[PDB]
This record gives sequence, structure tokens and C-alpha cells, in this order.
Amino acid sequence: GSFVEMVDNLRGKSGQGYYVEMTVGSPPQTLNILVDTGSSNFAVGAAPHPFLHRYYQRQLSSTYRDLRKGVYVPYTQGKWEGELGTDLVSIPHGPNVTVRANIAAITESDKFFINGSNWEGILGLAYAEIARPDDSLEPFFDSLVKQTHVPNLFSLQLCGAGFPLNQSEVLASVGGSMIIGGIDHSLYTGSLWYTPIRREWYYEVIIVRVEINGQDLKMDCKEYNYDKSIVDSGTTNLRLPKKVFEAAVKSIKAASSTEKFPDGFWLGEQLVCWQAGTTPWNIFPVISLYLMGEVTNQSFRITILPQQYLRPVEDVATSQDDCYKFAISQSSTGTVMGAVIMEGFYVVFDRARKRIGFAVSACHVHDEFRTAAVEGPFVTLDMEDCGYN
Ligand SMILES: C[C@@H]1C[C@H]1CNC(=O)[C@@H]1C[C@H]1[C@]12COC[C@H]1CSC(N)=N2
Repeated sequence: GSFVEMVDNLRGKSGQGYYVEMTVGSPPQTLNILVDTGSSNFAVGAAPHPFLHRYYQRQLSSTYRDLRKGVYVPYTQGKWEGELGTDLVSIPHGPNVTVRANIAAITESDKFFINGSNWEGILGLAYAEIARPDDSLEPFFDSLVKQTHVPNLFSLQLCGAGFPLNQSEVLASVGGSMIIGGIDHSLYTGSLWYTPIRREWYYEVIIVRVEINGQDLKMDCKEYNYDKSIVDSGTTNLRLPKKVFEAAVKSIKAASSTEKFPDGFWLGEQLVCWQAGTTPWNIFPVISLYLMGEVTNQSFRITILPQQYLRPVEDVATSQDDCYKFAISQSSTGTVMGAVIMEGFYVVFDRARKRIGFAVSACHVHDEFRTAAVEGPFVTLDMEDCGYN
């Protein structure tokens, strides 16, 4: 019910990532690590880089083991090379356990580390199927569960501030909670609703309906999950398949049409600013994603506000204006429920029961008139048909 040792153990923000403190090696080396539900490698900076203030020094760890194998990891935007090994790993604000885990020691990288992000490595929390270089490299959470009595479950509360944080404020500020092995009831309101994990690779789910201000987007539900839909704390935006993105943007523009925004805003590139305190939240629609439920022919919905999908940013000029970027963008690799949508919800990664739970976050940003919601049930037929093959 209560996991006080782990509450408030995250820092960061949607634009640069949420991270947890970890230690690696003997004696322990402290590093800040991105929480990434959309990948499956534990990978840490292990050599000097301009954007790293510290890195893993394998030669100073008595418990370091060399696996004598390189890994080359190219992403769409960014890449790194590293060397595989194992070492003892702990999470200080975590379960009181130490485990031996695989670590990819990053020795070279391009456009991977983010200037000012305050993290030095990534904790891939998804499944072995998508680990690099192959599925034989046991992910961290798998090791944790196998080596300890920690329950096979974790839960994430990512806390968006609702305003920009300077790098001073972002260091001093609590960014949320990763509860390892449990569900903390203080982090949510109302009921938890669960959707099945379709397959254990990414945290893949099935979206069965989409509404903008209650209006059905009315696409074939396969389009919403083309070629998959995942829950991904290591992606900033809500990302939608091209066709869904075009339909959603058209509907959001129509709902918000009392104000005209430039193409660059809708493309997620350009900020828009309002006089301090005057952001017209009410002109922007709510977005509801309906997810397959655990009961046959049953769905539920999660509803987010513009306070979720408009990401606060600092003005390019010097001002007291309230400024934002549109944090919904197109994808060619399926739907990605990124950090901006996770900030609305307490999300339970129930690996043991192959399901993901959603509840309204106790730290979601809202106004006096509307809140994020998790509601059900709804009768929905032929939901397995919504899955892309
Ligand atoms: C939210 C935060 C600001 C973003 C930066 N994200 C990353 O650097 C994530 C670790 C890197 C990766 C690792 O595999 C693919 C790559 C992109 S998508 C994903 N979930 N993880």
C-alpha cells in the first residue's frame, strides 16, 4: 500500500527524461539513470563526454566482469557503441537489494547524451526480445526479480510541473516516483483500470477507440495500432501513426479554431506564448484513448487535457509569458504513449499478470474546470481485430 522509501525518487521533465539514482560497482559509483520503458538495455556512459559530469569507471570496480563483447546501437536520432560486462547494481531509493546485472559501458556516442539532462545512462525496463545485441542479454528488471524476492511489477508516477523549470529548479525539484515491486496508493485517485500486455517485447497495448472532445475519430481501429502501440517513458511526445496524426490534428484544430496557430506549432517545432496566466486551456479539447480491458468485450478510457499535451517551454525571447510546444507528433513505428501522456496517470507495469494499469495521477496538471480521467467500463466488440499483425 505504502512505499515511502521509493516515493519521490525521480527527477527530470518530459522534454529531457525522468531519471533515478543508481549505483554500479564496488565501491559504489553513483549515476543518474533515465527510466526507459521503451528499451531493454541497461547502458551507462563509461568514458568522458562533454555532456557527462560523471561516468562508470570499470577499472575502479572490484566486482566488474568483462563479457568481452561489443554492442553497436543505432537509433533513428542518435547512436552509441559500448562494451558488455556485468557488475553489482543498487537503487539507493529503491528496494534494499543489490543484484548482479548486465551493463553496456558506453565508450562512444553521437546525439545520445542530452546537454543539461543530468542523466548519465539509461535503464531499459522492457523485455528481452528487444535487448541488444540479442535476447540472451538479460535485462535489469529480469535480473532483479530472479535474484531477489522483489515482486515482478513496477509502477511510475511522472510529475510534470505545468511550467518550465530552470536547470537549478529541475535539480531541486521532485519529478515523480518509480515504485519497484509495488503499487503506492498515495500516488493516484479513483480506480486502477488494466489493459492486457499484448506481447512481451515492448509494453505493447491495444487502443480500440479515440475521441477528441467526445467526438469519435472514426478510423478503423487497426489504424490506431499500426504497427504497434506502446507505453514509453523514454519518448517525450504522444506519437501517433501518420494517418491517425493527420486525422487527430484536423480534429484538434477544428475544436480550437477560435484561435489560429501557425503550421510550425502543429508540427511540434515552434512554441506558442500567451500573456502570464492567460493560456486558453478551455479552447483546446480533451483527448480520450480507449484501451482493451481485461474482461471480454469490455474497454475503458483514459482522458488527457491540453495541460498534458501542451509541453511547457521557456520563451525564446525574455518574457513572463506562458509558452508551450504541441507534444503530439507523427510516427512511422506505431503509437507511442510517451512522457507527456504518462504525466496524466499513475501507470502500473504489472509484468506478473501481463497487464498495464492506469489511474488518474495525484500529481497531474489540471484547471478548476476539467481533470484527467480513467473511466469504464464500455461495451466494445471485436477488440482483438484492432491489433495489427
Ligand atoms: C523522454 C526523454 C527525452 C527523451 C530522450 N530519450 C532517450 O534518449 C531514450 C533512451 C533512448 C531510447 C533507447 O532506444 C531508442 C531510444 C529512443 S526511444 C526510447 N524509448 N529509448
